Amino acid sequence: PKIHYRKDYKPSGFIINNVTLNINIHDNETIVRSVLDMDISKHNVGEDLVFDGVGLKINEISINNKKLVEGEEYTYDNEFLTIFSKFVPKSKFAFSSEVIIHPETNYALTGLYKSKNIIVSQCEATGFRRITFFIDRPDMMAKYDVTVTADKEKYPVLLSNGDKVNEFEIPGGRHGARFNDPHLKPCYLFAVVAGDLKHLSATYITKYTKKKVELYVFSEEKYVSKLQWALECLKKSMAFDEDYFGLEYDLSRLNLVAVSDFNVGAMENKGLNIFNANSLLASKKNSIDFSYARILTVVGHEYFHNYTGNRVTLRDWFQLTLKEGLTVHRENLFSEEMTKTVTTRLSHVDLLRSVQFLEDSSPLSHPIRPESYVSMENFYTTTVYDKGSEVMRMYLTILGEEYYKKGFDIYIKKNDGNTATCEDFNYAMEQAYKMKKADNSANLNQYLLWFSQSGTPHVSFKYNYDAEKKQYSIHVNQYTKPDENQKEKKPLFIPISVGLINPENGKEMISQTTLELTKESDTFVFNNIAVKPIPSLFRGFSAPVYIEDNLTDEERILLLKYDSDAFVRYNSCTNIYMKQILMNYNEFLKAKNEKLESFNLTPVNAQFIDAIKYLLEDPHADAGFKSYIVSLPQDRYIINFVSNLDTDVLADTKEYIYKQIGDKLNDVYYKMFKSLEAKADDLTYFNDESHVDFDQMNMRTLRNTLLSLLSKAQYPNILNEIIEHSKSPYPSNWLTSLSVSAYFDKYFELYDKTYKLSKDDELLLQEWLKTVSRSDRKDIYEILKKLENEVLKDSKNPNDIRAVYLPFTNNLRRFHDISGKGYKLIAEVITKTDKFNPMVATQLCEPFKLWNKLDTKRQELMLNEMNTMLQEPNISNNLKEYLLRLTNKL
Ligand SMILES: Cc1cccc(CNC(=O)N[C@@H](CC(C)C)C(=O)NO)c1C
Ligand SMILES: [Mg+2]
Ligand SMILES: [Mg+2]
Ligand SMILES: [Mg+2]
Ligand SMILES: [Zn+2]
Repeated sequence: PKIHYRKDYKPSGFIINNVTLNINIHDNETIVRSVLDMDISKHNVGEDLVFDGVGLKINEISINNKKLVEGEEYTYDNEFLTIFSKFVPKSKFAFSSEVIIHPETNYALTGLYKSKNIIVSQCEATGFRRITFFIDRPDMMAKYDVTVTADKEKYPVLLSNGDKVNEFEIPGGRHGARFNDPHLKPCYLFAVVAGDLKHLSATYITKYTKKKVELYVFSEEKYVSKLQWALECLKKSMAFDEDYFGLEYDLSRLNLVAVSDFNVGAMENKGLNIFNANSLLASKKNSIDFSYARILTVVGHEYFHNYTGNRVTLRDWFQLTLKEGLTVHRENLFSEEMTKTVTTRLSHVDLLRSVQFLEDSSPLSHPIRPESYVSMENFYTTTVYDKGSEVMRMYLTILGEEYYKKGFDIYIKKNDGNTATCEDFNYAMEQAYKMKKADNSANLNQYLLWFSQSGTPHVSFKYNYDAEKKQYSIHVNQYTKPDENQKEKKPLFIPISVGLINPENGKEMISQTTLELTKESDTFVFNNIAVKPIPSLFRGFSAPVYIEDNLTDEERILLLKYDSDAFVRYNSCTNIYMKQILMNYNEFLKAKNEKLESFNLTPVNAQFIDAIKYLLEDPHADAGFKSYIVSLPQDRYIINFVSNLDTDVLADTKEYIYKQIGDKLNDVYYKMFKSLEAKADDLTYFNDESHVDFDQMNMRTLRNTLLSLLSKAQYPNILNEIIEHSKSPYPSNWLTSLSVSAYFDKYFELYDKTYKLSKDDELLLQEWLKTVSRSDRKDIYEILKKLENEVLKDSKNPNDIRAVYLPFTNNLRRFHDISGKGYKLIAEVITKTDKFNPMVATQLCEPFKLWNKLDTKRQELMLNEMNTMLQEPNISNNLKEYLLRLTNKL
């Protein structure tokens, strides 16, 4: 279809200086009256004036109070309004339009829409054009004066960006409010909300200027008591940006608003952040533990955009990673500091190495700054976001904390109030880098390849120790696989954070150092290394790469036990698991294909199993860490290492491994499950929505992981423990009782009990839906059909749709049924959903991303469903672009 290219970027021939809106909300229509105070830029060459405007019903068009007429001075085709150049003035002018739109039937949740009884907007990326005409792109920065009117009884709270400057009554039971947002902004940061909303509020005093900021968080009345953690997390985010970056908030007021129907997590509209209710609302008796982490990171992320996205914005959409990667990095820094648990960093690594590495070896592979797009919407990707953040975090690793803060400050100062590009950020970091090296010839020109080159680098190692010289060498190689974006791949600037562990006593042998690999290969030599070390490589996960440590399992075990760095310990464990998984996978696959009547499996390493026991029995070791060591790598991590994957054979492989370990450790697992109870489920802070003990949350996580293992093993009398756990007041515990009960006939009683506990809270019923959807059940397909008919019905709430289907698609055995019925079922949902919400339909395609990694029968089934979906008449441009790229047609 229509393809935009990065190299084709040109500034506009026009400038929009001021936007003055009247948004008049009525029962069956919203009327939008808009004045744009415009001018011609220095780049103008007498061209037609072309506005974006999608699905708008025009009442009137004028320029300087002169009415323009369809077919004579303009054309409109439901996408673009063209004003012929003859009637475009040559100096300052006022463009006026009035259009009609229909929030009430906008089920796509982009533009102006209705979520339950709340009228709300979503404008990023290209939603403003669905409200009114605009040059709808992020370099068209302007100031906004916004009046909203509505029925007073139905819509008493009216909000738009900035200072509320007047409130007034209107005949017929209506009323209005006017806002002035003094900060120049692109139109994707416009927002408006109208509803019967309740709030909590507080005053925050900024650290340096002592500015008073009123903080408001809003929801529908039913869930006002679920707003407190959000408000606290906002106070935390504000203090962190002050403390780490020196950044203060810059309006007198900041509103956060929860709505039930939202396509993603939240949105950074200036002074008016709008959230999926699942990422703003919690209470301890009606939310699982993970809701608290999600709210903290999502509130954080939107707050951090106030500088990284708002005060410094994007020149064009190809720069998305500049705000999202950098904001993800700020959010992860925030989250690591607020949680103070090593699991937080690990969880970011886990997400990258599963979901993002898969994307990066898929036909969807792109660099973090793409070269082209059809729907910009399809480039809000784990690549742009999570690889983006790892790339932004490497600057911190390379520079250190003080020179990182210096380079960041150069960036944010220089480009304040303006657009920026990835080059501008690298330029700023390069200034810091020269200062740190004390050499004005040092440069970061090689660093740009992190923005332009797709694919995951493979970093491999060889070691040599000379005992006479006490000298140790690490020889390092990097390789990125050629792909459709580059047929030849260049070496990157890869920072390798390293230590060296003495295997005799388990201690540190050097001060930690960062090796700067800039070539295809290099050898780093260390002197005064008193015995042969074991290397601790890529500490903290210091670059976004496949690590081939070339260590034995014996050396990996010593790192798991004695290394200081949590990532290296975890990764060493991960590698032991992977070696075992690939070996047994190959054993089962050969036996299956050869139709063998007998064959052998390589047992799980017995010293590894002893090391897992020793960690678990250590009462001073971290409980979150322990939950990571007893869990195999995720399926989407594993698939990155297998071509032609038989999912059945993998499910058999994983079961054998877990069985082998549990045959040794179940008694330890049980004993720990019981000993952890007192501290794990202690009710300190249970009534305090302003404080969360993350260490204690990790103890519950560990208890629940162990309970799953023991349930699946049918450990004696474990059902009793399951029934007791179902009575815990923590929903994390009592929903776990449901999933782990899948292995017993009590499942359907716990299904009904947990349903009853869940059904009167919108968000809790959604967590119940996911718990059911991921239940390890033989009858999962009949359970899905029960969810559809009894609970989902014909809901258009993306949270409901996502809750029912996505966890099921991670069921390795059932979703990949060799019949293809899983693939068919999800395809039908995608196509159904695409007729009203193209964005959500494409999110539901995620399970197909690995199609060309599967065995050839499963490839064929997925491929047939994808081509079928592509044959759907009126398929959205979103879904079509996605499926065309995914099936190697584009
Ligand atoms: C396809 C799609 C669907 C919904 C929303 C958008 C605009 N994106 C947006 O607000 N992105 C979030 C990311 C989400 C996972 C929450 C963001 O970074 N907000 O700051 C897009 C582009
Ligand atoms: Mg319309
Ligand atoms: Mg996150
Ligand atoms: Mg609902
Ligand atoms: Zn963001």
